[PDB]
Amino acid sequence: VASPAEFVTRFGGNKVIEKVLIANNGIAAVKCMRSIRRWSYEMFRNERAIRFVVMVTPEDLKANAEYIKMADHYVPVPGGPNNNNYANVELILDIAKRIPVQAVWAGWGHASENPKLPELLLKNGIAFMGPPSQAMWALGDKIASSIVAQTAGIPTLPWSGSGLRVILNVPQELYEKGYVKDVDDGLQAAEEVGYPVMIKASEGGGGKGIRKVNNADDFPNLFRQVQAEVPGSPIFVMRLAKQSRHLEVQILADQYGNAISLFGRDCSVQRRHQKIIEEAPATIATPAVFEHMEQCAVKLAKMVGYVSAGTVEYLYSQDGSFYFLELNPRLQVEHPCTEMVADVNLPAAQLQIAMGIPLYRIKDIRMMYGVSPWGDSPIDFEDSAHVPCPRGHVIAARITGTVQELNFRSNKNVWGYFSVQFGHCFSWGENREEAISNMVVALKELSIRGDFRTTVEYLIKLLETESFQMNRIDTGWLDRLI
Repeated sequence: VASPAEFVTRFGGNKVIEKVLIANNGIAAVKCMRSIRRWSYEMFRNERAIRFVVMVTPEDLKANAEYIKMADHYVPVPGGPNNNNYANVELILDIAKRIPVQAVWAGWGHASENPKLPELLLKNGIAFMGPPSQAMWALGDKIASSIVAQTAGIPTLPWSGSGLRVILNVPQELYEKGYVKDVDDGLQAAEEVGYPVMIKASEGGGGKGIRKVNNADDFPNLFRQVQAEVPGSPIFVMRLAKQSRHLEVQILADQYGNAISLFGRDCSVQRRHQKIIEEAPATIATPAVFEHMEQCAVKLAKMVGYVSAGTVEYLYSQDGSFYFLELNPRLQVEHPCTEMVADVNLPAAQLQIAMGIPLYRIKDIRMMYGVSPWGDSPIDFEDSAHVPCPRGHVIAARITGTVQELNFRSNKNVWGYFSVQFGHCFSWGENREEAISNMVVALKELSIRGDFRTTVEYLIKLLETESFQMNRIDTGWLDRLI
């Protein structure tokens, strides 16, 4: 194809996107540009075919943040906390309208989980490379998403909104039974479910507004803390589960009702609720149980009219039981785990979906389902469920300008980045053992650096432990290892 406009016609889309505004910074802004520009070179032999507009804070400009010079165009925005810049929906819209751009990519963090952003963009004829307003609330809000999950017949752990049920919508009166309007209704909910409990803000993102509660005397101040951490957000109470496996299903949906899973990720290796090690695929679950978890994830996405990328998170037990925990209405930082085993470029798929390209017209998806790479033949994703199989294994490891891309001479199958704080290394292998081995050697090469001496040791130690090698870990594993 000669241009984005020709691509849209040839591949059956309905919206020409030549310019995208990035409502983010750091690795997110860099990853979106790198992934899309690679796809653009493959399609148009011009990596700049889809132009990128970036938002620049005085802080990011003073730091000489790499995403600024990478961008085709940059826009200085007001400094300070993200509510004045990156997370300011009114500012994002104003810039989108002014250039103008044809789509917005929010990534992870900032305004990526604010349902007003796609709402205002749609009103102005601007696409959002993420779910529509409706689907983002009913699946992103924790109380509402658990009610949708229950409506779909997906199991959930005992919580303040247990028993509640009914394209779908959760009415405010039903929703209001699931939440704890005050500390007193909360104390009551905690007593019904039974201690130990979790007080959780439903609008909380990245582990914010969550408190572990062992007894009723501790409850009120812990409730007051959750209110203070995520102000304005409704609050719910849930049973604090036993040590389990934390699993994720990667979802991808177009604008036409087609939604698929891109296998799963195991994110059980956690330290103070922070995801430390991720793996793709999620080998711990029984193939039949994981297939069920995948179908539930697709049903749940289809029910609310979900579009773009999403993550369905589950708590899994050795019993073979699983419980819906939440839906992440955006791309995650650990998404390359999936990209590598599924051979799906996630930001490019988000772009194509926003251009109205059906899933069956995306080369990556066609290949995944074993059909012609350039054909227009519709795919029955339900009938070809056994057809996709992961290509090898990936291990992701959390490590502790603004973005330094870290290249390894020890391995061709390992890559990473360090941000300014934390970063991630990604190791592919033909199988799990082969992927852990490459990670160790890469972390050992990384160990030769000064700043990465102490930090990489505990990771090398955890990766070599018999429990990890034998995949006999759980959510409480790391926290008791120290």
